Amino acid sequence: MVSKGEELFTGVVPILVELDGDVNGHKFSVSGEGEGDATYGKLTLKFICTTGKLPVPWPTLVTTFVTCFARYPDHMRQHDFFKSAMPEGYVQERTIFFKDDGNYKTRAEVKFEGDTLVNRIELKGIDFKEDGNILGHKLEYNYNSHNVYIMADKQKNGIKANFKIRHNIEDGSVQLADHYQQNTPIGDGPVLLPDNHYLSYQSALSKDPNEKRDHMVLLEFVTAAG
Repeated sequence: MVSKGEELFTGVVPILVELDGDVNGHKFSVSGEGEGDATYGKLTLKFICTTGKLPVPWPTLVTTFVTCFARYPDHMRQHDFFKSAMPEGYVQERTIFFKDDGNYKTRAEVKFEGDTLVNRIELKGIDFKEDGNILGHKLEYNYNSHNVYIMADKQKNGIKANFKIRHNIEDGSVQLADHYQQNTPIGDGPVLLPDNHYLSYQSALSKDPNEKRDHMVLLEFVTAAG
């Protein structure tokens, strides 16, 4: 049998992303739009900084900017927490520790508003170096592929993960961003709590040649594996 959650993702779904951020008192907002195709694990999104210049590097926001679009193959269908929480949705919380620099704390509500999948995010960053790799914009506009290990958090009726992103610094070095994550349902209904597994990510960053606002184009694929 196919569940309500699963059924919401059988075709291409429009996505809206909204982020309000404050990093060391530098306030900013980002909107994003695009589409998700969970059958392929495919996200196509374009983000605009609506407040002017983004005060942090675009790559540092990629993980923050809808795991319900992951491709869970049929044999893993009983392990897809993210879709099982829909349409009421889930809250994704992270702390992202930038090594030798500050940290982001993020809280995102991921839920349907009609036929649109919304990712609504608040991001708070503190303890950054005003001349470091983040506030000083010293990170390259590129991205690595990663596997992220997902575990059930049965007590919390959700999932957790921790993983490392390694941003490339312009001098050839690496800026580590250590991610700690917890997701919990918004509603009171049943969800699927998964066996341990991983999600395989690839992300490609580009620019729209006709866009004069500060922006990022993201093509990302997310696939579950045992």
